[PDB]
Amino acid sequence: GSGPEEEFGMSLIKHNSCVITTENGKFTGLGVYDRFVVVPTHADPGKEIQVDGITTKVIDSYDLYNKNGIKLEITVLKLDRNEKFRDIRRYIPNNEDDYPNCNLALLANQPEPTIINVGDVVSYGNILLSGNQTARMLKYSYPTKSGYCGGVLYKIGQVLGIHVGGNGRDGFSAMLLRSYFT
Ligand SMILES: Oc1cc(-c2ccccc2)nc2ccccc12
Repeated sequence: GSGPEEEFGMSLIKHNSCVITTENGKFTGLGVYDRFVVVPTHADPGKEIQVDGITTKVIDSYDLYNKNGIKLEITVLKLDRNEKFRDIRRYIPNNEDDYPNCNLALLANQPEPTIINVGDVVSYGNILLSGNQTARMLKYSYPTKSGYCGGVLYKIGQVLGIHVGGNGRDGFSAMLLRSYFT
């Protein structure tokens, strides 16, 4: 920027993100409201986790699912925090959409907080090996790494997804909708 779309991302990292450590590694977490943090399901959190290096007891844990009952691959954790997150629910869209020129906000496994321009983002159907109960993720062409896991997909005034997967060429985010949190 620097740059309203970087300032936005940087402030989001600063005030709402954390590094969640589990037996599976380090993931970026996003505090949404109250003491709820969203983290990739693959982090596979125990009864206790580490938040920015500090052992925290997870009270409740909720796997998120779409309209057709397919797991999003993000889970919501109720933490033992101080403390309360500034409610960012208003930046989360209500419905699916495609989004031109998005960024990715990364904290975990990075030297310092990082903003990556991932380019244009399109919804893409999950590929199913059984049935036709569809699910979408937000896809982008960018060689993402497994260390980006948990990263926040955003644009100014919009918190759009959580980075959860990739194949070397494309990255994929779990599509965030406000109704998952209200
Ligand atoms: O963005 C990602 C990319 C890859 C990945 C997979 C195969 C080759 C190169 C990179 N693997 C990932 C694993 C977990 C979370 C995110 C990931």
